[PDB]
Amino acid sequence: HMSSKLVLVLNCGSSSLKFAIIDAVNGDEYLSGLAECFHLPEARIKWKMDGSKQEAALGAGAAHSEALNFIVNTILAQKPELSAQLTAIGHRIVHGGEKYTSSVVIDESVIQGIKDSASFAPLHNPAHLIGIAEALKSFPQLKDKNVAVFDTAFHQTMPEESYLYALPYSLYKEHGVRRYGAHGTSHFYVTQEAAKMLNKPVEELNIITCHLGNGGSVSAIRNGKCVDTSMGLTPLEGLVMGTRSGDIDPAIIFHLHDTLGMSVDQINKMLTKESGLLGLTEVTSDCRYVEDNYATKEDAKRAMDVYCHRLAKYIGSYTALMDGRLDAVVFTGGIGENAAMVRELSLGKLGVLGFEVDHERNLAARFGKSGFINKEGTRPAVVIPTNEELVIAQDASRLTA
Amino acid sequence: SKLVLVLNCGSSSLKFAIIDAVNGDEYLSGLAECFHLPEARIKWKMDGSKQEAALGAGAAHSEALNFIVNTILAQKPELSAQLTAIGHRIVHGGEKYTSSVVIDESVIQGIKDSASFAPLHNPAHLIGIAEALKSFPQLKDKNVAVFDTAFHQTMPEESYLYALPYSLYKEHGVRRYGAHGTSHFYVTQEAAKMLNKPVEELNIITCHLGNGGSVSAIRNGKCVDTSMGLTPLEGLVMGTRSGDIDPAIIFHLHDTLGMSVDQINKMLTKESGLLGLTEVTSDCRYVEDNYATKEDAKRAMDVYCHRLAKYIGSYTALMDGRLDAVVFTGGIGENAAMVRELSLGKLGVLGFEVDHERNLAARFGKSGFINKEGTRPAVVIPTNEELVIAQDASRLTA
Repeated sequence: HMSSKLVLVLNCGSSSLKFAIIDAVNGDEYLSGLAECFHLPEARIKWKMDGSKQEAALGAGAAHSEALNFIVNTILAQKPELSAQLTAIGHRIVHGGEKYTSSVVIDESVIQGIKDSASFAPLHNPAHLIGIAEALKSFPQLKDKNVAVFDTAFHQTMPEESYLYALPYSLYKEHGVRRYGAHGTSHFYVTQEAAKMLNKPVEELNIITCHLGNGGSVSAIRNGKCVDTSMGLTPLEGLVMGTRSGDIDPAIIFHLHDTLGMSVDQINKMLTKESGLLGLTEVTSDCRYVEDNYATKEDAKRAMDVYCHRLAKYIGSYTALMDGRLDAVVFTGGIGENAAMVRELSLGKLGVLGFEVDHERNLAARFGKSGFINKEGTRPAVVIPTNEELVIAQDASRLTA
Repeated sequence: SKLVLVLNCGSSSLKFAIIDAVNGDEYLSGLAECFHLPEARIKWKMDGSKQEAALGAGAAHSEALNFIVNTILAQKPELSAQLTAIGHRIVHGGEKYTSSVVIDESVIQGIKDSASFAPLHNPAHLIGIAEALKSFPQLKDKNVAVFDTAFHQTMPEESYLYALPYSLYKEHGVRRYGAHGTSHFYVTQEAAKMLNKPVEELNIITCHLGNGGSVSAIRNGKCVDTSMGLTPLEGLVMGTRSGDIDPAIIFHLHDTLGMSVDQINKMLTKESGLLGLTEVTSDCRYVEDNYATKEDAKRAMDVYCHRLAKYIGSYTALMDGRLDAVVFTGGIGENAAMVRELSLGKLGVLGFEVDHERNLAARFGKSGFINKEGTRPAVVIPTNEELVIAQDASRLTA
């Protein structure tokens, strides 16, 4: 009566490949790893399987081909019973444009769809296609069982009110300039879980979801559907992030260019690689540093306060999307699951809404534990660990198997 | 009777008024636009009925203020001796100026230094000051500068810093400064009067909607956050200004659509906002009148109200547990009933419920509470920035 449906989850960048084998039915992880430092002498691949840690090098100047070669011919070859059990392959895509509102099975037209959306993700989307092309060559058996899962799909339920910028409308009509967001897969996941935790249908769910980790985004959920999100055309907009600025006076770009002599490419690299938490603390991108030192160091305090200021205002701003009812706020992601004070300090600014954190409960909801962190009688607040890998596995399985 | 000459100088236009700083009585109005052009003309309304004349062809501030002395104040010489001070509107006071000040050489120097932030407006204000001191010799020690950025200087670093490299603030003063400060200040003081409580205990969110749009968060009578930033571009949807955008849109337009920095800069400030949304006009009156019958107006109304409603919502994070009222002011804010209603209608979670009958009454220079009786207060207060200039000018020279 019981069954397993193992799916290979792949997350391909231009110099990285995050891979995992998940049983879509129950969520069991059979393998996970990371092949990094592509086209360099350092080129290595790390993995936890049974699960203990193994590290090997693929060779100086290694590409995605040998990255899947090592998985097939070295890792999967030892456990052939595991290899045969594979029923599908899921691919994460950063940007799916307006064409893709949900996960889809990969064919020639999807390859083109990803290629056409590449305009919005010029660095990430091309790398997905390389990984997609290698998965078809390394796994011939699963060539009609490849599925694409879009970071943006979940945000396509947004009404025009939310996706349109106050720019020339022609810019949308003929160039697709629109709010698309990201972390859609995570935003979806925590919504489904919040239903379990609030003991109510996902269809009746009015929550504000905060994915804070590798990038940061807040989303406004109305009746289970996303009606607004913090990231925009690109992942640059919204929250204070590890290395990204988020919201700025757009005119700053012009002030950096015309007054400070910085090139478009210089400014682009600053807002993307040199801003955010690295910008505020002239030290590091790591939120763990700020979480620990904000009580003792000035640079850490200024970073924390700006961060939490930004987060609190976004939660507060999405009351405009709630149509009179807010069931709970949700925290998730590397930071959202682990950083207690970030949750305490940012929600503490929202007393008007009815938010106040319990310290004892807040600390308890860390390092994988899920829980309600709100003080009793106050508006619900949940820590729910995310699982983007699982969503890709579930979707890849449902549409293929 | 404390009479003040209020001056608002720009690149090609000098806007002027004589206001009584005791009771707000206007004794004169004016506008000397089209400088350095054949269209050089004046439009001076007065206690005695209005008229329009022509300054000349290729005119400057020196001629404008002299025309006020030799012609405008020639017919009415009773109020010339009545002048006690002069008030200058300054766009950017930088970090230096937290309140209005008496103009000496260090203030001139201060406005020069700030001119990095308002390169078009601040040098022009200086020419205005220059001519005001020579055209009105009697009042050379009685010129007062009122700054659009002054009121927001009570902002903590939590609000005024962008998540950029900290050196950009340290070395270059890159910071949130805002605007409409003289308006946000005024309506704050008035809200206290209407809410029958002290300004020092006043927690409100203020919305100046008109020539540009700005929302401010006030805690205990002090501004703690504002929607506009380094420049007036950031924040709300405005006439031609985009407000908040994904910063990357600029890089996309530049790198993908081949647009120049100048071309994107023009678009964002002159081709966007309501003009961008409705491919028709920047005029908000179009949006107010047609949002129920025309698609383009509806599109623009919804997006406008969405941005405003979110901003008001976002500033609950600054209220520290208590929000007394939301305030609407400015050309748009005082008169656009449905703009007020549609945006506050999105904030039901917060307890906002617009009373339509009250909403319609509070229009055209009329103040009033537009909220339903048991619900969270929402007030319309007509701003008076010229009076605040007159008051500051008069109070600091008595």
